[PDB]
Amino acid sequence: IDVLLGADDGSLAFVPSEFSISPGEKIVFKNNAGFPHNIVFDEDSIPSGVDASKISMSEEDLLNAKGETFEVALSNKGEYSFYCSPHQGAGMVGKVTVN
Ligand SMILES: [Cu+2]
Repeated sequence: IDVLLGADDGSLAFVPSEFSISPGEKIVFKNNAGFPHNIVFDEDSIPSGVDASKISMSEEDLLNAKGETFEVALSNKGEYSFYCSPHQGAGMVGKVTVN
């Protein structure tokens, strides 16, 4: 599934921000608008036993040009909360469910 970082009107959101996937399906996050942007998974808000480090950017790593992507695949089922560290306060957050 593709997820935009930044809406086409420059809003600071994931598009889509809530979605479901199958195990091992890829998520491609692509730098769209209002960068820099990143994707960090919340260690306290993903399935038990998952290593967030494995599926996130570092807090300090950024995508700062149009069309940069980060790709990840999830396999454990459950809900995964994620956010953009620099724009978390702006409401740039999301949640994916692996079902
Ligand atoms: Cu962002």
